[PDB]
Amino acid sequence: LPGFATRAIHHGYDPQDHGGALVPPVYQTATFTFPTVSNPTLNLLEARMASLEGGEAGLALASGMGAITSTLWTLLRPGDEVLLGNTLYGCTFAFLHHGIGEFGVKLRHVDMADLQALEAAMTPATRVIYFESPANPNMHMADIAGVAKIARKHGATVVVDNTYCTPYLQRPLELGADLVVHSATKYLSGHGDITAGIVVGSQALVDRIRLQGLKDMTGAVLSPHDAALLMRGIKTLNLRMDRHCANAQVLAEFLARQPQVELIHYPGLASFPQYTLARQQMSQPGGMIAFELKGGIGAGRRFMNALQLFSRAVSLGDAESLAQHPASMTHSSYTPEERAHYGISEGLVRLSVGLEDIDDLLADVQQALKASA
Amino acid sequence: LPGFATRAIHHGYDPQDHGGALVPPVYQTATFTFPTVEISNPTLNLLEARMASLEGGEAGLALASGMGAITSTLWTLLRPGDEVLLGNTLYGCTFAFLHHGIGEFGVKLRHVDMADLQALEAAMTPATRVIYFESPANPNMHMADIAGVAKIARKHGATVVVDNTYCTPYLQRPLELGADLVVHSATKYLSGHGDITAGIVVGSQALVDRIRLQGLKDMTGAVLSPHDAALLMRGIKTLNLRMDRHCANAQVLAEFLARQPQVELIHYPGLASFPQYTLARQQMSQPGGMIAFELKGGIGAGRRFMNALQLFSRAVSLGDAESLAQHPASMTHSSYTPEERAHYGISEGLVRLSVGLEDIDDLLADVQQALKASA
Amino acid sequence: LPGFATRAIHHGYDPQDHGGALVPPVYQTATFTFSNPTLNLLEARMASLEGGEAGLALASGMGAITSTLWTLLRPGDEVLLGNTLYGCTFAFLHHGIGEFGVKLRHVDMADLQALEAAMTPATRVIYFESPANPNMHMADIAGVAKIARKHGATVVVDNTYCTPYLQRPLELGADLVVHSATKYLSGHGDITAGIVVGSQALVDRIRLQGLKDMTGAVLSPHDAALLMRGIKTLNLRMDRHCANAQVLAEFLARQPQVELIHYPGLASFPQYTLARQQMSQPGGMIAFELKGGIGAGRRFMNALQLFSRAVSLGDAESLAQHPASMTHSSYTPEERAHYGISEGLVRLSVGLEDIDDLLADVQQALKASA
Amino acid sequence: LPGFATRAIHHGYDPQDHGGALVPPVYQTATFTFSNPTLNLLEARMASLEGGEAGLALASGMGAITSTLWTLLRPGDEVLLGNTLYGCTFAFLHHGIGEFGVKLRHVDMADLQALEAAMTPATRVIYFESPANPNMHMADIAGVAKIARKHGATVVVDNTYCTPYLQRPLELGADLVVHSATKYLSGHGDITAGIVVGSQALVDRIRLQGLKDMTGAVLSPHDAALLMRGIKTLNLRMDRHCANAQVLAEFLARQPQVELIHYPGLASFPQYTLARQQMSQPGGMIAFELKGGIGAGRRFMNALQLFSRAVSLGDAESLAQHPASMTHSSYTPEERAHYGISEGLVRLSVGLEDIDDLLADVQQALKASA
Repeated sequence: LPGFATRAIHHGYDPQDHGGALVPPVYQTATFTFPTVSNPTLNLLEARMASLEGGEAGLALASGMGAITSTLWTLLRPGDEVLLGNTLYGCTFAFLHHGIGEFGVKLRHVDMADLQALEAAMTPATRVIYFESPANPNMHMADIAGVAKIARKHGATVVVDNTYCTPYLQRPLELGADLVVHSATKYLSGHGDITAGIVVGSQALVDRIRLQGLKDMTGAVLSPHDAALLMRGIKTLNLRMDRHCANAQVLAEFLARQPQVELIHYPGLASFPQYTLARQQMSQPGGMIAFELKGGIGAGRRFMNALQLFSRAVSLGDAESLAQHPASMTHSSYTPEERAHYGISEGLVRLSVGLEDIDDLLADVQQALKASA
Repeated sequence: LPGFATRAIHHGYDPQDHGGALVPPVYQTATFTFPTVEISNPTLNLLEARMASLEGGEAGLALASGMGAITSTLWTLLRPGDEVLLGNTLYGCTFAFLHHGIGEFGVKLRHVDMADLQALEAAMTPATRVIYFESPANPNMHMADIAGVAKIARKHGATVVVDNTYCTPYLQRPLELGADLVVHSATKYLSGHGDITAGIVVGSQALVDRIRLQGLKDMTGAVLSPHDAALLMRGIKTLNLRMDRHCANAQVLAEFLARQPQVELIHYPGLASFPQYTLARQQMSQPGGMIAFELKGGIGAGRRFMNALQLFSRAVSLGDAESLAQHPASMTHSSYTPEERAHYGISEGLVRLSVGLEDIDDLLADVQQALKASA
Repeated sequence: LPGFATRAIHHGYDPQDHGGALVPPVYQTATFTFSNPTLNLLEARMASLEGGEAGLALASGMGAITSTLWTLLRPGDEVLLGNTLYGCTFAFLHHGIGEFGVKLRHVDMADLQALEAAMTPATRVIYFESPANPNMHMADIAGVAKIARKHGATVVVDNTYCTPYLQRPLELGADLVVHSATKYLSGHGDITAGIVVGSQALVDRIRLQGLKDMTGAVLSPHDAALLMRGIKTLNLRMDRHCANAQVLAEFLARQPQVELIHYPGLASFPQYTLARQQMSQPGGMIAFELKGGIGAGRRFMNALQLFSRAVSLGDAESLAQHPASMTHSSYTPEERAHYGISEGLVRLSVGLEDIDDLLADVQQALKASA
Repeated sequence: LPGFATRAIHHGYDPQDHGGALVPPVYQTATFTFSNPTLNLLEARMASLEGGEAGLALASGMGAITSTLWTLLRPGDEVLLGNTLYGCTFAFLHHGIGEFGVKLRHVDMADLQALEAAMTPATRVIYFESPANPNMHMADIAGVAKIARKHGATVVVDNTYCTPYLQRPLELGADLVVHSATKYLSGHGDITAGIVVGSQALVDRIRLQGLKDMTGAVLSPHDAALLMRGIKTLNLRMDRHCANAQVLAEFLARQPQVELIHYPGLASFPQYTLARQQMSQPGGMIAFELKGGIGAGRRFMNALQLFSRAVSLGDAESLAQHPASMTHSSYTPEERAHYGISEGLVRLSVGLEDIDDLLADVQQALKASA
């Protein structure tokens, strides 16, 4: 089998099939005609992501939320139950609790790392088990293989949001997951210029999602133009993730030596709670770092406002380094003790480590750390 | 208030606000940063404001597709126990969404003739939350009395949603007739060049805000690409000129078909024989570019007609510069059987034409030639 | 033979040969393995519209002009030009190729006697625009062509003002036609592009020499696709530009503040007859002169609220310029007239917006001036 | 000063100035009302990477080269050229500007004594590539710059092969640098573009003369945006290109079918020392000569399954070419020799694919070349 990098560049395409074009032409057309009485650009992206993820088929959508909703609207119906990881991406949480959850679908959050508890929460109604790994809060890891075994016993469908790792660092399908969902807007695109989502899994499941969730319940159609840009980004996925991870590791070790830092959440540190599990499922620790300042919410606010290279934003996986402090940002409306509920610390700061020179990033952080004193 | 053409070209944008750029720059960025610890795309926002102006509404919302607009709207407005009244015939995928989608999540569905104001009111219940229909409706251009149902909906407290794809704001403005919301498959006439897929919702700020923050944000994620939104605005700049041409060509072709021996019946709002001729002229400033007619030869003449076309393309879509034609019996519903189609109001010889922008003489010759071949 | 509108939409493309795609896929690729189909389609379609054998697509109007002349001329060669030319074209001939041993001479392309007297054995090319930027000055294309053949010179006409929809120089004897597709062809002011249409022999030479080696004015497939998109409504847009322009022109002709009007659609137009012989419609460009001179023109411009103050034309948006206070803010009354640039000359690129809105803007500005 | 990668991603742009947009909006507009921002950002960024004062963006590498030379030269002037040049550049000089009174002379830019001896009061420009396509022949940039400075000649270096990440001629004395951004800068083979970087004085002249009036090789803003996108991973891509090429070069050097191999990264490379003095890494291009001559080459090329048979380089996909049976197929064996092109010469633009896959393809094709 050709290597990952080779497939990310060539899988599913032969220039001789399109007039010798080295780069596939963009099928920016809404409709196709018939000689007598699917979009190729999108089909290539899908086959390529399926190949990288180690799955039978792929589906491309307008956004990560488009992929999540199309998938869940397809697999769930009133009466069905869905077990969820204890923490989820903001909009995913809203979708479940304020969306499909208000339509007769039962929801329940369980620690996906606690196989005992998971086995206990299972019921004959449990139709889907959905979670992210690592999870948005403090990189909580889930035992994918362990969860898949239980799910396989009860006949439940396992859906894993693999946004953070990408197929390059983790492949849940190879660990038992039935479906993998991605916000391709992040690492896959890698350049923060498109919004897109991806679904990969068995031909049977993906066909259903395509013809039901996407076609009829969301209409989250991805533009061929953006699909092309996404494939452009995927061509450097391995190289970009290597740098993201190498930069993050150095930055994490630097932060671990800071007096002002109380706690550090990074899979690459030996003191990481689930260090062993992470290494079992991930080939590299990732480009995301979560940490807490001893000064609480005030220290985080000052740290954030002093950053000059890092950007204050909510996304991740871009060439540019990004930082966010939920306490004084996304969750600024949530009162102190109230904020703690969602697991958000008052001094919790999350960094999406970019591709810029590491010493420049270390210098920005060092400089900002001084301003949060 | 400036004229329609003027607003379709200028509304919401002043070059002086973006370094003098005559054409607004495309914000192809997924994220925006903040200067301090304490989010909408300018390209989509312009598109939305412009469509709101054209439709005469308070606010607009842009989505990845027409279905994205329809699903985001309905997922927002409906919850189990709610009832939605539907026009008797709907777009294939919309019907599917309703009966195999949201309808399977506890929402009650009921089809009613939206042209029959008495029947519609008779179907109103305290659970009725939404009234949804297309006008004209896909099958045979059946019209709905928009102002009429709007009055009823107002007396019973239901939200009126009209799919205005076929007419576009240039030919019909439901919001001005009393509708609360209008949805569009911008993929059709608005884009006008068949190169993008997009949807639009226009209505009150209250309703659109909810759809944006609920349906779109959490339930569909049908986000429109800034690149496509820019192309959509490019297409809208010639909307009046294109619709004028689509209609002029369609009227000519319609009057032609009405004189052909192979044609059994014709459904075109512009012909005096159209059953709802009077209602149509009251809601539409022009008869449209869509023609539906039936061949006497049945499903055989249809297939023959379709295969003989040289200029018109055999495809399932409409509103493109290129003329398109389709025969449901031998295309979209071919799988089904005569009875099946009969039930859905689809005759064996029903052919639908989306009259394009090419030379009418070339169009007439293509249809003439294909009609002869339908023998 | 399909009509113009039909060809502008279908010529050279059949979905069957591209997986059924109604709209041709965009070949955004720098190279191929073992000519770009998107550019070829655009070229083939433009050739059909202009009625020529071959077409060539370039990065800009200037790319088309330079690539053409760089190919056809060499030191010692002589080129005859119309008395007036687009600013950058003038700069190119006099400050560019004219500085590499190529001889230049301007002649009134409407005065056949003068053109024949200006012809020499060294005359290799005859280049001009028609109508000509200044005040719509027309050139007798068929007439200049007859002289060119007799002498064996190549006739190149810049046809961006009319577009193949209103005028086709090739059918009047021209050998090559050049366009700033940036204008009316695109029609939406979002791309910069150039087009050359002519015989296969001439175009092949320009492609392989001027473009490939001397300018590198390569058009992006993305922009070529947008250009074809614009071309699909060319007939409709030009119809409206002309209809709007005629109304505005007749209006200006009744206003006291206006001393003179330059519009082919008015019977008073000096070359009315010739114009109607080469152009199917009078066009969407209007040039007129205010009585108040540069001061009035300046007041007129600053008062405009719908028309935009910019230098370009052929856009959906109406545009206006006053050379004396804009492109020629420099100079003085002398040099101005030295180039036929009246102190009160205002040029309008009449857009597609509602004629009532356009009239209101012009009326208000007209009052504002004076 | 921030590092190269940091500048490749951030230089010249601050989100705050554009509504907080992380990625700068694309100014896809032909005109402005009362200098394209997208093009300006690309230019300022390229200038920073190359360590120059200003940059200019054009439609293609040839647009950059022609705009540059058309501006700096005039009849009577002389230009000294490296011995071997890119195909189209050679054609531009000999069949283009060289036919307009400009004197041309080829000199080995590695031989400083010959260079000095070739200097004349008429020498206005010294143009060359380094490495030079053929066999990666290097030029002593600082050496030639010192000479040009003494005589007052402008030094222009085509730096596309190395990119600013591996070599910065400006820092070595060159006055101007040109790039076919279509290659490594873009890195994904989907756009055609050129870049010129140098002093504000030289770049201003090239923009207002060469480009504006003599070539019109304008770059599409959409393409400039894609180019900036590619530049954000330049360092990462070049590191991989170089790593893969080194391994492939060392492999090829040990193969029986290989008679001569040209890769700057091999200790035995003739100008190994000079190369390392100017380039931070040996590059992703490899040229080698097969023993079986033209027949072996054609055999080798047809057997390739991963490498694509094409004429270009700097793409994520590996590309290979055999001049004798491809671009130079029409010449005679002697004519090719005259240009330093062996009948068995094969050039490889090593891509980003997995090295083990690249090795297997080359190995397998090597056996078939027999």
